[PDB]
This record gives sequence, structure tokens and C-alpha cells, in this order.
Amino acid sequence: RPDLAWLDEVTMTQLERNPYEVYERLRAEAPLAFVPVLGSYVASTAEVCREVATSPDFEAVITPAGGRTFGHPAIIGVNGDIHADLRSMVEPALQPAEVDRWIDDLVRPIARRYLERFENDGHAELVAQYCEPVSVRSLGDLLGLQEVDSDKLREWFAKLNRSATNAAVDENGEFANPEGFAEGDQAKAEIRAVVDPLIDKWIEHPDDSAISHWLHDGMPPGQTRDREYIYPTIYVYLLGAMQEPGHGMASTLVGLFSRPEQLEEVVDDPTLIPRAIAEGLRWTSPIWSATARISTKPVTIAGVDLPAGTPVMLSYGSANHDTGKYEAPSQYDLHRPPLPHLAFGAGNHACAGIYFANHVMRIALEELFEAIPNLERDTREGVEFWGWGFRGPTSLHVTWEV
Ligand code: HEM
Ligand SMILES: COc1cccc(OC)c1O
Repeated sequence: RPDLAWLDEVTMTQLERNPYEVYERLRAEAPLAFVPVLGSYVASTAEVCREVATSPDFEAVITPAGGRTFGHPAIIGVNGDIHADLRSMVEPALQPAEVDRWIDDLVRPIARRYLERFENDGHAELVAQYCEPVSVRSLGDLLGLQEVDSDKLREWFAKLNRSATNAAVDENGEFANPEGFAEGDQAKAEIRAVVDPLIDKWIEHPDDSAISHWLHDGMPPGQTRDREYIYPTIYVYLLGAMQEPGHGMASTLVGLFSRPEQLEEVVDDPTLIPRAIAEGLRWTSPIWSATARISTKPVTIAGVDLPAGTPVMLSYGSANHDTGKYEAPSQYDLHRPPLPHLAFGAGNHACAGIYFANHVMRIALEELFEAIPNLERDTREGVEFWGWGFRGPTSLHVTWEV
């Protein structure tokens, strides 16, 4: 497309370090645009992302690097009967009435345990010391991975992240960094070595762990889902479900720190924490551009006539800065009027764990502010955000008196 020739010079590193300038141009010039280094059409505005994610003429497809990382059948990448089965598999523990039965007793003691290690230090790096540990320890226990240390869960989601977002392609559409999948493969090998004996045990001795229920739920007597059938969705969990609540917590904190007067409001009135988190997710969406759909027939989107079989990456993080919806979206604003956002996606492949994730982030922030009410950010340190597929702050140094 001739007038978008500047897109030929957009690099993967540029999109990873800060995609917002390129995507501001995309939202104005071409809400649906083919980005050469990603090898795909990308949807950048709220209208186009929502349309593609809910269209009867699109279905789920995994991004190329995500498919290389997860294989088949990843819940995010399949449709029809297989997707219906995988959704029925994961949904029980995520049902709101079910989450409300045990979420407090799950997350609150975990939050306190990680806080107790540093709440009197006067300094902390909250991404590694708090946000990621609470996120992974909560989900890990729910899944049945109690004996997998939070360091290991965090390492796995970091390697899966880099593998599943290893999207750069060369002139011929081939992956430009083929060695970047190796640490994904390696993480998967480690995961198998840990999880295979757990599955062996759960097949014979089911328990209340989520993965045990994934094996057994809805199955004829004496049968379990084959482990090869559920492992790709285990990997989906061990990337985004492990990573995103921690990133959403951390981005919300960075946003609040940028508005000191709003941090103070929320600490004074913790009933504002859900609103603070909702704005945090819009402001820096944890899942920024990690999923996609594929057209199933010829379809016209944003004036582009797409053939059948055309993938479209859903850059929800860009859609959540759509100035057709938001005023000054690059600024964190607790007092933004509550509007729909796309940080959980849309359509039949929208996030299945919204209610759980919101509670994990809420409880974690409640306990943090109770333990450290005079929390401040360490302004001697910069906060850098990283990621195009998944985005969040790489560190969050804080300080407090005493
Ligand atoms: C703040 C934290 C989270 C955010 C921002 C988030 C966001 C998202 C997004 C954007 C998608 C893709 C939706 C689309 O393509 O339209 C997704 C899919 C999904 N998420 Fe969440 N997620 C979070 C946490 C979680 C957690 C903790 C779990 C599990 C306990 C979870 C389970 C899933 C599943 C199973 C899918 C795939 C749904 C499908 O393809 O049918 N998510 N999430
Ligand atoms: C590409 O990987 C993912 C995309 C969307 C959601 C995920 O975990 C919930 C996830 O792991």
C-alpha cells in the first residue's frame, strides 16, 4: 500500500520498546494495516478490533510465533467443537460464584506472605518481589502446581513470552530470529518433566486442583482427556494467565504513581481499587497484541477487501488508546468516566478468567496499601515498559519511610 511505505522501516525493537507512536499513526492512517516486520494485518482502533473479534466471518487463529510456541490445540487458536470442549474444560473454576467461594482465602495469605519478606525494608522492586509472585503463586496453587516455586513459574512465563512474541519476519515472511524459539522449547521440556508425574497421579487420584479437573471433568467413567490434548492450554496458562495479573497490578501502580493525588485517594479509600485497575488495564494493556483472528470468507474491514484466510492481529493495547473514545488516553486518569475497554478482548474468544484476574489484582493491591500506606515511587529509578505482544513495566522501584 503505497502511502504506508513508511511501515517498511518499522522495526521489531521499536515496537517492543514503545509501540505507541507507530500505532498512533496507524489509528489515524490505516486502522487495518499490513505491518511488514510482523508479516500480518494489524487492527489498531477500537472499532476495528471489536469488529474483527466479534465478526461471524472471522474465527480464532494463533499468531505464527504463538503457534510455534504452543502447538495444537491451544485454546486461543482453535474453534468449533474443540474450542467448545476446551472452554467447558477451563470454565468451572473461573465461574464467578465459584471464585467468590475461595478467592479471599487463596490470594490474601499469599499476598501477606510475600509482603512479610520486605514490608519493613523501606525499599522494594515490586515487579519481582510482589506483583509477579502473587500472580503466579495464586494461579499455581489453583492449578495444582503448589510445589513449583514462584521463581520457576516466573521464569517459565518470561521464556514463553519471548518465544510466543518472537514475531519478526524477513522479506520472504520467514521468521527473522529462528533461534528465539529455543528457550520456549526448553521451558516446555522443563514443564513436561514437572507436570507429567502430576498428571500421572491425578489420572489415578483426582483432587480439587484445576488441572485434575481438566483431565476428568465431563469425561465418561474411567477416562481422562489425553495429556497431549490439554498441554497447549496448560502452556497458554503458564504464559498469560501467570503473567498478566502481575503486569496489570504493576501498570496500575505506575499509573497511580504518575498521579500522586490519585494514589492518595485510592490508599485512603480502597473501594476505588477496582476502578484504578480498570483504568490501569486500559492505560497499559497487559495483553497488548498477542491474539489474532482469521477471516473465513472474503470480507471488507476498514475499507480493505480481505480474502478468505487472512489473519488479523488484534492490538488491543492500541485500541485502548483510541482517541475516538478517550480524551488524552496516554495519561493515567482514575477519574476517567468508566467506558468499555478491550483489555480482556471480545467475542467468543474473549478472556475466560476476567473475574478471577480482577480479584487477584484487587486483593494484591488492597494488602499492599494496607501494609505500606506511605508507599512512594523511587524517582531515582526510571520505569521502563517493554513488550509489543505482552506489555508491562520491567521493574517498579519504590521507597517508604521507616
Ligand atoms: C489482568 C489479567 C488478564 C488480562 C488483561 C487478560 C486478557 C486476555 C486477552 C486480551 C485475551 C484474548 C482475548 C481475545 O483474543 O479477544 C485473553 C484470553 C484468555 N484468557 Fe485472559 N487475561 C488476564 C488474566 C487471565 C487469567 C488469570 C486467566 C486464567 C485463570 C485467563 C484465561 C484466559 C483464557 C483461557 C483465554 C483464552 C480464551 C479463548 O481463546 O477462548 N486470563 N485474556
Ligand atoms: C499468546 O499467549 C496468550 C494469549 C492470550 C492469553 C494467554 O493466556 C491467558 C496467552 O498465554
